[PDB]
Amino acid sequence: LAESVTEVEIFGKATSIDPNTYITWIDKYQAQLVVLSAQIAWSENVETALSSMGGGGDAAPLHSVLSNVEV
Repeated sequence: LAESVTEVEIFGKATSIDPNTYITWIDKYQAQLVVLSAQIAWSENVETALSSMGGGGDAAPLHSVLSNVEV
């Protein structure tokens, strides 16, 4: 889990994910592990976006998280 989250944190904080590296990462770790890593990365990204959105809707990175999820 530690190694997989270390990889998916790199994956999430990027755009236009390369299919080859994503497929290799999926193959590397178990299904339970890959799902848990995805959930952990999403939770941390949403938490840091909310923390950075303390002032309000100004400079909202939640749209960036949604775009990452869409990609």
